[PDB]
Amino acid sequence: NKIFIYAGVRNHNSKTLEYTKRLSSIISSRNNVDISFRTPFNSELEISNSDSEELFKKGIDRQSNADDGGVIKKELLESDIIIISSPVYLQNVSVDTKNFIERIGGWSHLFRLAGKFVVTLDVAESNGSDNVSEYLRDIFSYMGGQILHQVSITNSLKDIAEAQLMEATYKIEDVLEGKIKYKTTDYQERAYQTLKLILENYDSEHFEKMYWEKKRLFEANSLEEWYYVE
Amino acid sequence: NKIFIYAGVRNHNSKTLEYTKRLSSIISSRNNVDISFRTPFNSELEISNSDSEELFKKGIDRQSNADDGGVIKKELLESDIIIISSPVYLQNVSVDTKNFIERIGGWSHLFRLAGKFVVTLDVAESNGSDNVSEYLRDIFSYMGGQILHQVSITNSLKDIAEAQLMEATYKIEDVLEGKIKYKTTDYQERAYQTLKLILENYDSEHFEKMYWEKKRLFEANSLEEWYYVE
Ligand SMILES: Cc1cc2nc3c(=O)[nH]c(=O)nc-3n(C[C@H](O)[C@H](O)[C@H](O)COP(=O)(O)O)c2cc1C
Ligand SMILES: Cc1cc2nc3c(=O)[nH]c(=O)nc-3n(C[C@H](O)[C@H](O)[C@H](O)COP(=O)(O)O)c2cc1C
Repeated sequence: NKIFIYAGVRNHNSKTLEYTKRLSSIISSRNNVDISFRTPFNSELEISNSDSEELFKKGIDRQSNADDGGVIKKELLESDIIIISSPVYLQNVSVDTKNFIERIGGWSHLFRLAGKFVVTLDVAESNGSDNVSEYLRDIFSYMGGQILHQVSITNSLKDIAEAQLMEATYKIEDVLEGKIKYKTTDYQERAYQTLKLILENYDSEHFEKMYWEKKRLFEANSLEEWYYVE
Repeated sequence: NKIFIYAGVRNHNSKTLEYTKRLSSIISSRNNVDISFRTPFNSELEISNSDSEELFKKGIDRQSNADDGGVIKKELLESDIIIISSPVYLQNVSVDTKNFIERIGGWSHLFRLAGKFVVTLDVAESNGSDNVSEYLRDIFSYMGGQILHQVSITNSLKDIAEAQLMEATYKIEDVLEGKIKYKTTDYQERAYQTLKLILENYDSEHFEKMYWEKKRLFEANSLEEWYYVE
């Protein structure tokens, strides 16, 4: 299937990039897949400068058509699996990882990643791994993606890095083999019910509300039902 | 006194920028201070691309002298009070706020902000405020700065915004008046004692270790003692 990978790092000697490349190599060496590997080195994503009003109320995004933002969104929507990797810089995601996320912020309340499987990878010296994995988990999960697996590599436990990447590969293979099917979590279902109540009182011209109506997100008992019934 | 301000926002219609400009005006309208207001609109900070090895082990920074990073560091070290503001984008600091922080990542374990008073401001629509304020608090505090005050403005409670900004001003004025003196927290003392033990086994050629030696960070019983003594 199609696998989209993005590593948010600009350091030429990045260990995050190295491990991410290693992961990609393992997957393709064991499976016949179409991988799209993107980084700040081969993809240009200008820093997000959008305004809440235009972005959410009007659904306007002028940047994506000016750089690689557009093609990235297309590949994301066309992928079966998404792999996001980030270095741990000052106990937080890297600048490029944060920008990647802000560049798709418009999907924050649209569950556009519903049906996709997300794998996260973060690399640190010895701390901050948990805060980064948790932030990535929450963001992509909120967007509707299923967190298939998360990996945190640390120099402290570098000897298990290969084994950790191999374990991620096994999870991915279960998806490629059709052994794992998209399933929403309680956290996601609650987020769904919560957002619906808010968007229900929004103006009829509000882009997000119109999107929900057009996608029939309102006429559904749950997020999982919506996905499999619509 | 000298006050350094940085708003990490690239959105022309930013409410964060507007609220930060308001705080700046309030302060200068009641006090004689030297304010340096920087943002991505008047300052150039390339996205951080540093490598841990070179940055911490060798103390190499190849970007600061290439753009506005150098002058920003100088103003930070010369300032008495530091004000950092950030929009709340997907429950995290903005891309530019994250970059600002990474661009001074080299000071992570040097306590170079010891003696400075930090004020943070984050602006959100309705949520994610606490995660952003808590992150800024931890980062700047860990770097030695005293968190003088924190403000979280939300559209949900926009009616108290002015009052919130006035409260920040009073805190700042007490510093300018010389009422509040720099004092470390238990969080910082523990970080200090913890770092020392680590940098004690480091190679004699390690930049961070040599820095602590030259600054006499080793010959001290506590971080606060170190500050008022050395
Ligand atoms: C500005 C900067 C901040 C960093 N902060 C942390 C951190 O908070 N925790 C940690 O364990 N390692 C930290 N590191 C070390 C990296 O996590 C480590 O080098 C890892 O390999 C990821 O970075 P890389 O992809 O650039 O190699 C930092 C590195 C830099 C350059
Ligand atoms: C990409 C993007 C994601 C955002 N995420 C959040 C969020 O997580 N929580 C919230 O309450 N507001 C969120 N907002 C709304 C902003 O917090 C609000 O507009 C605030 O004024 C700060 O942004 P501004 O400085 O650009 O005005 C988001 C806005 C954008 C452009």
